[PDB]
Amino acid sequence: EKNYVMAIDQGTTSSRAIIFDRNGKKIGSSQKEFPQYFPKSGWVEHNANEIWNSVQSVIAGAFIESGIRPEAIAGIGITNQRETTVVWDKTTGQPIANAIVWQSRQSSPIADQLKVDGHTEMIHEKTGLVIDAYFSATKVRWLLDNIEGAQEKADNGELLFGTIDSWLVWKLTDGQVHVTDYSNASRTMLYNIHKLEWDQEILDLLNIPSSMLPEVKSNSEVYGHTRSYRFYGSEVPIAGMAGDQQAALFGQMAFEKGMIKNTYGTGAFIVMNTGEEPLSDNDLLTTIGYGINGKVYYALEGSIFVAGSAIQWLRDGLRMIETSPQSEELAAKAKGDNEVYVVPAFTGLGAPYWDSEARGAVFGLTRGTTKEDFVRATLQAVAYQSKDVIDTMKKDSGIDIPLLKVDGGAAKNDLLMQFQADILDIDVQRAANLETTALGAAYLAGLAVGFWKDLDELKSMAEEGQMFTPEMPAEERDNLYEGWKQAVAATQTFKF
Amino acid sequence: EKNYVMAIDQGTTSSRAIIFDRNGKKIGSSQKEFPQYFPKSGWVEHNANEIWNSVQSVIAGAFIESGIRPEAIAGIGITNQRETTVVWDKTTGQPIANAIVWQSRQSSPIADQLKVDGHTEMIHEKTGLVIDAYFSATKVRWLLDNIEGAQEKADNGELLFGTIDSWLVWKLTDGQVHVTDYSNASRTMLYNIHKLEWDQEILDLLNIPSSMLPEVKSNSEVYGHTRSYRFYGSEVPIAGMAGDQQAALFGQMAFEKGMIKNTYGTGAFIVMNTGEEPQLDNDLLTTIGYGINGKVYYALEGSIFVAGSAIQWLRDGLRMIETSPQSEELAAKAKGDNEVYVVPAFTGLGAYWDSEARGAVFGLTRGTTKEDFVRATLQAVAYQSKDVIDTMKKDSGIDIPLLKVDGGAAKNDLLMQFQADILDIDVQRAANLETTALGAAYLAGLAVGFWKDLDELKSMAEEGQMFTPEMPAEERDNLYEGWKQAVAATQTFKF
Repeated sequence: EKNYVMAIDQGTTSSRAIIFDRNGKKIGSSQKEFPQYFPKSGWVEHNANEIWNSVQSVIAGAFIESGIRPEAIAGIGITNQRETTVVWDKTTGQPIANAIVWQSRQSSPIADQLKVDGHTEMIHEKTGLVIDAYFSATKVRWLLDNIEGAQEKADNGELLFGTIDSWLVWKLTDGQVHVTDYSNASRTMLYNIHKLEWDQEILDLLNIPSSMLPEVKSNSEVYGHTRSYRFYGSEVPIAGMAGDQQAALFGQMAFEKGMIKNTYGTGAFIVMNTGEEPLSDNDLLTTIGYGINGKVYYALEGSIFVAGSAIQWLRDGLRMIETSPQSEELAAKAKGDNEVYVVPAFTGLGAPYWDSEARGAVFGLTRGTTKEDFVRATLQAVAYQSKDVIDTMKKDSGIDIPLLKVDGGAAKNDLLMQFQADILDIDVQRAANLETTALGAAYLAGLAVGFWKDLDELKSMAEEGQMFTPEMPAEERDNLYEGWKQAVAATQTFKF
Repeated sequence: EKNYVMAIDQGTTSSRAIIFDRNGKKIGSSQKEFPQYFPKSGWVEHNANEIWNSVQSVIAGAFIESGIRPEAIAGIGITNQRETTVVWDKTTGQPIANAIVWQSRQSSPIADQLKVDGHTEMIHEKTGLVIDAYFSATKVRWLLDNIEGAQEKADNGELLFGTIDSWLVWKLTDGQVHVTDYSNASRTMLYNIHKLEWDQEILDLLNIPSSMLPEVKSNSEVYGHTRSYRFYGSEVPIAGMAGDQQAALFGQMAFEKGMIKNTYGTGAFIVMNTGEEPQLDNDLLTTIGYGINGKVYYALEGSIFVAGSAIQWLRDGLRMIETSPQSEELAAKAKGDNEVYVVPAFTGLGAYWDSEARGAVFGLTRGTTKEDFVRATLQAVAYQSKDVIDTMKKDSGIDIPLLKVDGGAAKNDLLMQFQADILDIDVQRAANLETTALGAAYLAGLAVGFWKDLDELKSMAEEGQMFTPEMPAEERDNLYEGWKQAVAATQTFKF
């Protein structure tokens, strides 16, 4: 019986596969990390074949734990780290080089040039984005510039481009399907989010042949079926696709204008559904939330590049914590006056600053500052910048933001979420299942294959977790935020 | 199309799946540990479902890593930790409780009673075994005694018994096939190794319903085929099966009477092929090596319960070592007089057959270091192996000038050298330590015709490092006399 759906969440540092039952309950899950490469400072790459390997692994892992047959999977939902770029040769099936991660700044020179040539307005008008190496466009250009013979192959139609979602579907169908959904495509800076198609003007500006591009479809429909061997003897429908942050938005039931969520992970991303209309997106990003039921819902996004990866830095860089989970224990033991500020903008400041020159900085240190204080400050950075983002959204959209739905692994930290609610002075509702990104992808796929009937049925399945209500006084929260603003301003001041 | 054979080695500590080509070359593999449970002193249990999942994980891992697909597998060879007992509901397929591992002493009181009721001789004559909690028999009894309502369900034909090989074939065929090979069955202490039939007397003595038993087959024949959904999309023949120790014997090409090997793993097992007519009774085990070509080949075995698992204990129990391999480093650095002895009888003593004994340490002084402690722990397997070899020579009268070895723990050159030194005989390491899986693969390959006959297997034989004695006689004797005294002192502490 086809009573289950599988969601594959291809993350920045690990891949996950989760099998849900018709009640939206996790029956089985698997997670597997894959290699991270940093050839040069500011550069971040993944081997797309290794990513695929980690996905094969978690798919098997999920099946094993769940105990259900592959034939019982009604559909597959695919969600992934966005922007990350893979360019592969369709005559060999092999990537022409490592994929370039959304975190990478290796293509910044190309982005800078685009700005110098005055294309900022053009890009925004068409893509809703700011020119930055964060998006796919310049990563594709970088690959075509630096991989010998690649431009010629691209010009002759032998090369294909794909964000991770497209790469996975390509692998699952052995190239018989080269597709991407509106949400993932909108993150490429090559897609016109208004006319809903790859933007030829942008393509020509970056000399990117349209033959490299996948078809762009909605976020909920049968894109194709897996090759039998790819899914253990079953040709399962691949029916849901969405960028991870948009998947989380969907999973949070943020279906109406104003509904907003934040996912705390490697990075943190605040996304608000703005309805079928893209008004003001100053200092933020206008992007596509998802397309379903013949309609397209836009969103406003504030991107915080370094959040959880700041903890990885404490573990691998400073070797201050041994294990990432420890940060939770350490931060909770902090006795300092919470006057230490860490602005872990290792790769530049994200929204609403979008200052690519800023680097990581720390402030308020004293002889009495402990490891616990330091760890706490590092963890709180995401909470502060999230406020920067949310306040910017209030100003841009004019709509009040009384409630913030949150998810993501780092949202497990009660101390952090309470702090988030305290400084924002608004309610912070945590999802019962932190892997809401996967849930959203599952919902998308389920909807497409008739596993679930409509959005309303998804709402009925809604299961909320702990609600965090403001507990901090205005004087205190304001003083705390004032210090953060001072720290960020000082960070931007240092431009050596 | 079918140019590969896969061997699944469901061990005591981890599961492994290896894919071999026609030249017996390893093309893909995967290993996965699974939870070990020690509820009480001497008790050792596994969750049969967790074992199954670990097997599925390694099967997938081997395919994912090698890129080879299920449809290319000509046959599957199954090998496993022996004696370990699973009892499950034939309808739900759910175990009635945790599987009882071979090491477990939880059914010792039951074994003791059998000996009290004077059944030792009969058991030796029919099964070739000594009455001990080591074997499946008392574990099934323990389960039917302690699991509420189990006996009634068994009597009603609703429960099935199976050693791990049987459990895995059951899962792989989704309940269509309930079978076991001669070697695994011989380890249950419920099987007559001479008449080649379940022994009704022993069954009735332990009130075990015959309806629980799998049918017994040779070690090389198609037992059935995997269900597509149980083998990642393909129906593949399950055609090779043997207890892990017998598979290793087979993998070592130890097909002739006298050929002997020792596999160093969670435990250590010295197995000597004794041919078709060796009834031998003695305190060593008379067991079935393997049945093939219409013939049954027997073996003589000395079983050491704790070998590698003693190192595992240093890592997980005392947290004295970071990693298992780190044991060779520390041991090599020991400076003590080597007068410290560790008798790893954590689950009683094997071939002694003393289930009252527990782990002990002797010769400790203020200067005893971690290094000394680790060295003593490692040497224990070498010493216990000598206890067994000596017993075999004295009981069989056969000469043992060469001991073939395999198993993960055999990779330690210093340990193997010590082994050869203490025994004062040559120790030949297999080219591939996972000779157990190779043996299972060979049996499966022979069954389906992947390989035409036993002699073709020999053409793939590849030996590893040969270790020759170097240690004097005075040193060897002194070291060993100390061990014998340590074991004797250990046996005076009765749990």
